Amino acid sequence: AMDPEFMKVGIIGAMEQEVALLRSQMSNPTTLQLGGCEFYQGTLAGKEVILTRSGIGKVAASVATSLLLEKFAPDCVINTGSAGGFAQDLHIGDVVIASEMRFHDVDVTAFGYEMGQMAQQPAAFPCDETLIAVAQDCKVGLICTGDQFMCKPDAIAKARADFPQMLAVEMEGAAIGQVCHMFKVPYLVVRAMSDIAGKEQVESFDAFIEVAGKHSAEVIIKMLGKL
Amino acid sequence: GAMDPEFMKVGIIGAMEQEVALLRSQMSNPTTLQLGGCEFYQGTLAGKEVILTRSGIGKVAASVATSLLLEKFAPDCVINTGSAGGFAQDLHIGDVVIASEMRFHDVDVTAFGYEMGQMAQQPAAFPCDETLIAVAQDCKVGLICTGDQFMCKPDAIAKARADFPQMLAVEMEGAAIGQVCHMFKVPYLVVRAMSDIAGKEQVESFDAFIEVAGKHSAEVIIKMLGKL
Ligand SMILES: Nc1ncnc2[nH]cnc12
Ligand SMILES: Nc1ncnc2[nH]cnc12
Repeated sequence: AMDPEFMKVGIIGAMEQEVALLRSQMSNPTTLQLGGCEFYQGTLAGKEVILTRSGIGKVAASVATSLLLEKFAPDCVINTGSAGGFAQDLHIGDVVIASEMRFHDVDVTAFGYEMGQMAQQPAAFPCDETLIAVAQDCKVGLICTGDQFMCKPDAIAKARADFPQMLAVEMEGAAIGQVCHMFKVPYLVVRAMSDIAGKEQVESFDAFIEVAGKHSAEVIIKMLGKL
Repeated sequence: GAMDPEFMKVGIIGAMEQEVALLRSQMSNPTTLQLGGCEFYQGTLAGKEVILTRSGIGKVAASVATSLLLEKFAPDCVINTGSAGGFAQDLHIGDVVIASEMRFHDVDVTAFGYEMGQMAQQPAAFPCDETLIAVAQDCKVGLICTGDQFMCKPDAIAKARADFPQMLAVEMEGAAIGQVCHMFKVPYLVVRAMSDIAGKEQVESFDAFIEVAGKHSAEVIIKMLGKL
């Protein structure tokens, strides 16, 4: 047709809680174990998908995404899961759609790069604008990524001062974005909040990870019907 | 030695041109593969079958490069070469450090009871292969830490020193390479040479001595290849 179509869809979640619902909706998925990650291929809500369980953190997400792209060559990558909320009117359970991802813990500013900009990379990784529109159809703005669980006052304050427009944080989104940039593949990050900055985040996370992961995944399921 | 395991196909990774140029020039008619924003050079080097890898800078690029290296070329080990910043007392520009183990200095999930530097679902440290370490020694030994920051401000250096009193040097890819090798279960080693020293005009130092650092590290690797 002449429609913006993504025929093979990659989906990636860090933890079992972020991928279990998706996997359970798949028609007789095939499972591959590779590089410490898991890949499940099959059909889901009508679409051809590769669902990936990456593990937590930038390194794990990067090997997951790079294996996904090299071995399966999807047409786009959608990352789903939970995040920590920073924007004022954000609550537990709220969804944020990323317009772009940045790293909040990257600092090579001694060499002229922007805060959060890794050498040889762009400062930010914009999400595909079609994927954003589809997600909206089913808050939009900046999410930042770092290899730390944000819950101490000073760390939260530094991150707010560095990125005043940051809406939420997590531990994989910008890595996935970077790898997709390195491979030139469209992507999107969708997160639901499992905790809010300054508000008992450890206990919150443990209590809300399951339902936040489901909530995010349900947006993705809705998306798959319109793609 | 006779009792040591063998490594028939050797993977070598450097972040920057300055860290792989010399090694590449000593390869015999290398094939080149461009993929995922990385480059792979396949051929013979100092008598060994090798895949030399130019990864790009930082944890994410190193991770991509190492994933692809391993899944596409399946080498029997991985050796990381390049520059680092010195922390230990008696390090000077150009000095070589062999990693006995890698840790991340910027990873912090301690709120969940993990050690400082330990990523969730990962060990706290990634020990380098017992055979490779000894081969490098035959050609300081200790902890090198990795983070996605160029380390040169006083507060940053002091904190890293506080979290890791045993850290000899810092750089930006080694423990990522180690984690990926751990995930694939493949032997690895990190060798680095100092391009700058903590607190001493590090931006200028790095700019001036990245090439000599890349060189000294690469020379060790060439010698290692001679003994594998
Ligand atoms: N507070 C937080 N920091 C980092 N990653 C998170 N994922 C969910 N909540 C998070
Ligand atoms: N000071 C430094 N910090 C991080 N990586 C480095 N590589 C070389 N020097 C470095």
